Amino acid sequence: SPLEPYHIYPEAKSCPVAKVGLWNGTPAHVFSGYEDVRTVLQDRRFSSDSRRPNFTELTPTLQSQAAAPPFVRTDNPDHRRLRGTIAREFLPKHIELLRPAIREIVQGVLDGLAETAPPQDMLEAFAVPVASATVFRLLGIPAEDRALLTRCVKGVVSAVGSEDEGAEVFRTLGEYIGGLVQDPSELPEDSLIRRLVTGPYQEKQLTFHETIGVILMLIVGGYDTTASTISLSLVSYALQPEKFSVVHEHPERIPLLVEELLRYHTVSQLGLGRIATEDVEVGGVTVRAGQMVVAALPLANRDESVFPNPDELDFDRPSVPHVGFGYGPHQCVGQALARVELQEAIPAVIRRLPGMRLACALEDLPFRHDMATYGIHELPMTW
Ligand code: HEM
Ligand SMILES: CN1C(=O)[C@](O)(Cc2ccccc2)N(C)C(=O)[C@@H]1Cc1c[nH]c2cccc([N+](=O)[O-])c12
Repeated sequence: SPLEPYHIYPEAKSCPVAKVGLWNGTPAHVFSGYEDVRTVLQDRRFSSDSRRPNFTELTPTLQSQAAAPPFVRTDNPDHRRLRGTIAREFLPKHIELLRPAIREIVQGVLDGLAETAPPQDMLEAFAVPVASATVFRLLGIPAEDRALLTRCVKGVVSAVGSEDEGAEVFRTLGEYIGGLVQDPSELPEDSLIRRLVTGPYQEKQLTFHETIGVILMLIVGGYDTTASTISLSLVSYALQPEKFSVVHEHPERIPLLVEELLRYHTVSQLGLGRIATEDVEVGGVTVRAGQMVVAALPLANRDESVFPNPDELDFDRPSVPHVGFGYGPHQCVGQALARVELQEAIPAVIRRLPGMRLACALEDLPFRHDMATYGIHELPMTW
């Protein structure tokens, strides 16, 4: 069943706190309860510092960066400092100002397809163009460089690439970003990368390589999950288009509809790894100092004690906040941007192409079982 997340940590079907083996055999406790997952993610005893002995990334590719990771794998003081360099960019009030530009990106992509015959791969023809243009323009990345970055991101997010293969993709990506930090003069004045490089970095608030790290995370984080969420949401539309009547009849409920999609399609499918810094009791288990845990976001998001009939996509749910963007100090810095993109893209394409249906059988879609984040590798649609 590809629209349910239960195949990832099958041990969790039996225990809300399940002992499992990670990619390299390292033991971990997987927490699948909503309240437990929030507890873990907000507790200072569960570290994100990949420099700690035994810290295990959930893929080998990411393991390659554990000795010098970007800020997602730090605790304070570095975490606060490094996130602080770009935090202001991502405040909802600032991101809201980009809504008109985002709406025009969406419109332009749809206009581009207006005379194109189906079937179309809506990942490559819609979701990726929207999401990648949105972030790459925010960042200031030259149009000519975007294909390379796209290839690098795929490598970074692979759950099948080896640790050595991962090290190589990160080198390529890091060398590219480094060139921009050294010489940002061709980048637009109104760009996040130029502001970072001529602001905090010029003011010596973080190093050259830390600057690379911050930019790297925004490229890796900045469109792939958004594009995948758009795509999965279009699978949901194709299967049950009547549920999306909200888009037409009650447009004020679109933000809520987007939240339910983020709950249902928790694309951070492996959950979030943490390491205990001391012995900690949570959810009736004692996690020992130096041992790994996983906060299983997709499962927390289908905890029936919080979300009744959790396997149903239901846009009339009582509103409870999901944990699709994580929780606590690392909670997705990009979440406001993702939300604006989803709110603008999904309704627009449904309005333009309300007859959208899968062009192939659901079982023939290539789901992203081989990536750190879920979605589909291609989404053939007809109308
Ligand atoms: C639907 C879209 C997205 C999902 C589901 C998503 C999910 C996540 C999650 C679960 C985390 C927390 C990781 C942890 O605690 O270890 C995170 C962190 C992050 N997200 Fe996102 N994200 C999305 C969109 C974006 C976008 C659009 C950007 C940037 C433009 C971005 C940038 C980041 C960054 C930099 C972090 C690191 C934050 C930190 O460690 O303090 N994300 N995201
Ligand atoms: C790949 N990825 C993910 O897609 C993500 O699902 C979402 C995300 C993306 C970017 C930033 C934050 C969150 N989550 C939850 C992740 O933890 C890792 C990030 C990561 C983890 N360890 C890393 C080491 C080096 C570089 C990166 N990187 O982001 O470039 C990482």
